[PDB]
Amino acid sequence: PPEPCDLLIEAGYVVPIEPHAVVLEDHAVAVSNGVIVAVLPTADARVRFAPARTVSRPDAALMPGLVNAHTHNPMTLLRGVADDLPLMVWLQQHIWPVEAAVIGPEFVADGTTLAIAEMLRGGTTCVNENYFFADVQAAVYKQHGFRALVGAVIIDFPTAWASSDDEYFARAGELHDQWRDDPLISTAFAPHAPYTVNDANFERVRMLADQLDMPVHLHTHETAQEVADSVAQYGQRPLARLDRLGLVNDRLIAVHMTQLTEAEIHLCAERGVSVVHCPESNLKLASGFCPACALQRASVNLAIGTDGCASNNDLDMFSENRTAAILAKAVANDATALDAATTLRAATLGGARALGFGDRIGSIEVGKQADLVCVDLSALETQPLHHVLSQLIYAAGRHQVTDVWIAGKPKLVQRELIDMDTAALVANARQWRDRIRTV
Amino acid sequence: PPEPCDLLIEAGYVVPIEPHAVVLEDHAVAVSNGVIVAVLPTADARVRFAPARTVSRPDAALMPGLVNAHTHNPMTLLRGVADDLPLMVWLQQHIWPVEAAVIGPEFVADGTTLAIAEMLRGGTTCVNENYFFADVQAAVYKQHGFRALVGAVIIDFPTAWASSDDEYFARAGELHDQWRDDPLISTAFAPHAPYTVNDANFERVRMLADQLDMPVHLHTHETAQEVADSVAQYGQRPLARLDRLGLVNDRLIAVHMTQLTEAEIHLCAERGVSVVHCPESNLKLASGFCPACALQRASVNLAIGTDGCASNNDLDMFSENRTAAILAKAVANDATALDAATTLRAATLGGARALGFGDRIGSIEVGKQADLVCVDLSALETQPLHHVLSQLIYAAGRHQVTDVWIAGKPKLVQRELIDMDTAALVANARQWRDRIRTV
Ligand SMILES: [Mg+2]
Ligand SMILES: [Mg+2]
Ligand SMILES: [Zn+2]
Ligand SMILES: [Zn+2]
Ligand SMILES: [Zn+2]
Ligand SMILES: [Zn+2]
Ligand SMILES: [Zn+2]
Ligand SMILES: [Zn+2]
Repeated sequence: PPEPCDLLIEAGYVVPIEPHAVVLEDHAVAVSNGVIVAVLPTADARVRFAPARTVSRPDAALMPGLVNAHTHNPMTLLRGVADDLPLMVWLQQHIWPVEAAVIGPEFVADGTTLAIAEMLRGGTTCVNENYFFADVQAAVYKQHGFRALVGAVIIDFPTAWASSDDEYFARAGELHDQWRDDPLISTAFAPHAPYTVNDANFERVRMLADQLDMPVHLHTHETAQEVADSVAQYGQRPLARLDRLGLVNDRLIAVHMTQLTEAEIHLCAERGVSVVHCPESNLKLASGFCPACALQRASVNLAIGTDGCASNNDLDMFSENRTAAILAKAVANDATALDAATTLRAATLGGARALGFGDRIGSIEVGKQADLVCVDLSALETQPLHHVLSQLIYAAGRHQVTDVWIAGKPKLVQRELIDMDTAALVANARQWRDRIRTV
Repeated sequence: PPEPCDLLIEAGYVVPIEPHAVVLEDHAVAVSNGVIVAVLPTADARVRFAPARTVSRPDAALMPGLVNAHTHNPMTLLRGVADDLPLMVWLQQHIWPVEAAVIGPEFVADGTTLAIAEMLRGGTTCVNENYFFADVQAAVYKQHGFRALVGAVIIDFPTAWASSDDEYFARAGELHDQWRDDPLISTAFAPHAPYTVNDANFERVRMLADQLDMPVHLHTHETAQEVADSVAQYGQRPLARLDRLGLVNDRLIAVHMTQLTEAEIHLCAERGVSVVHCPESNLKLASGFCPACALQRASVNLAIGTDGCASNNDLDMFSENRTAAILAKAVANDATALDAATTLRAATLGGARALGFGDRIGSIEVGKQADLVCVDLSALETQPLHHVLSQLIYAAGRHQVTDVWIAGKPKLVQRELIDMDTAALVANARQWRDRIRTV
């Protein structure tokens, strides 16, 4: 007599991530109470289980949700607002003045919600969020059942979010207390950048991150000019200064990291630092060339993120992964750099580990949360199918995602979003388009 | 009383390419006998015309078909066959031996046909094809109503296509004679590479290309090792040798061009040479960094191509354009390089001009052929819509293409392919997958 479980998903291919470079043909995944309870051949699964419901996708690959390890998601409302302009013109004359005019709880809620639809439609199931009004974001992600590490911004300058150091840290503390032990939402400190966060604020982040047990999410070594300005002001590269401040350790999520030495690579490896690679943003802003292959081979935990929609301009992790994989080869002058399996690992388990969720998501293993994605591979764009891992990285587009679950709850069903209305989303986006136009 | 025309396409946005950087809101395009006969505000068009049929796409951008200016389209059957391997292992141990085993008219016809479906579904309407069995390819493109400049391969080594110099040139001559004055298919010489084509064969291409009035389609300066091997063998960089052979002129389509000097840039500008940029292939093979911004600002006609599906691994020109645009900024250390309008220009009119079709395709102007694409912009992935050109380059995915016409004939209608059956295409691709597996 079969054993009950809540859901059985049968697929043409299961890609567990752990073990590495393995593809399980004709396998199924059983789920109960949001948790993965079995991964096994589909014939073996049909004898073993009496699922309350079964989902069969014989043409699809089933893999863990992609983990977008660096977002500013309300900026979906600023999609393409200021393209093809140098960084300081982009920021000073476009991004900051628009943000100043529009940032508040409504803007953050609507932009985050728009991002959640875009992320689900493209098979992303978790984010490492970095934006003002983190309180609203956490609530929005939680309401939609979407997984997130939500950062509390710390910066030396006043904004609508907080006008003083004490206020930024009071908000951070409130965010952490509200979300302690939540299964979907965790919290992090997000000091903005080495050039916008003073030594005293960095010291306070170090102390509170240890006290409250939170990661530290930091834009680091993103540009040549950042490194040079740091030498002028502090006599030291930023990583050297952060090291002396006590911020280079197994809590640090270092984003961008385009300007780097070997010492620094092994520094990151020894201390347990994660690097988030955002290649499309880096290329588009002319920030430089993160040595992703060097970091990966030095055993630095590597994740992949998109950054925001004013410098990408999409949240497409399938694209981001492909860009990471092909750029890594050219930068390293080495065609074996960041192979398909390794890149897919970074996009799932690498991101999971960077956000401190490594034990709960990122691979299809018994006991982990059922954050899962079906990618249709029967589309002619992904045929013939010589190698499934190759196909997911170098040929599949994000529109081939057909089904998405987060903690076993259906979020996208045959390309349809559950409890979201795309028409209302689009109408809301047009309002914001008009408001920004007046600024 | 209204004036008759065959077809009126009404769209939310018309992007004519000529004039540059212009977007016509709420405009229509009238077409008769496959030719564009008017471009004008939709209200003005409804009073003027009595179309036999009208297509209304109020949420869409209408633009010229994308021109993929470098393909090896039968290699769609080799999609992902050998990823993450260095160039000489890729070629010698995988690509050449598989091609040797499978190349023939059936393989070329099936692979080309597969590519035509993928290209149409992604809004590509013209190719610059470079493969064995060009006779079969020309016939296949013509049968599907798909525009192509089809190259006759010239190479010093025997293959199933031709076993001697005389045979390669006899085939080339036959191809040209069969397709003279065809409105859809034109022909070019395709000497393979400087290192596979001897001086005598290059001389023969120069003479026949002038005599028969054909372009010359040549992989040029693709790799460091190509340039160095040339210095060893000929005492000269390859462009210097081709210059002395008389091949650097207004017939040359130079593909890849990753290894380049300034002299060479101005050389190309002075002589009317077109460069085809294939960024994704270049990055994936670690070939290097074509100075696309440098070439464009030096007035070198620049086009964009995908190369083949064993080194991309898709035929996605929306992606290729985005990669070209963002890579150009990082390579040039200049965020204003290859802006959205300029990149879109390269993808349409630049390709048109590279293939010698500049007077017939590449912009929405009266008198040109009605090769047109509707891109749905109402998808949330492309909202809010702050700038249409930005959106087409940095956010739109190829699955947002909804309708495609070539010479005014519908090829893709609401994502449905006309006179193609995707299921048969997929079944055929699986056969080839099995055959290759045995090699
Ligand atoms: Mg992107
Ligand atoms: Mg591609
Ligand atoms: Zn805590
Ligand atoms: Zn950024
Ligand atoms: Zn950022
Ligand atoms: Zn002729
Ligand atoms: Zn190639
Ligand atoms: Zn090629």
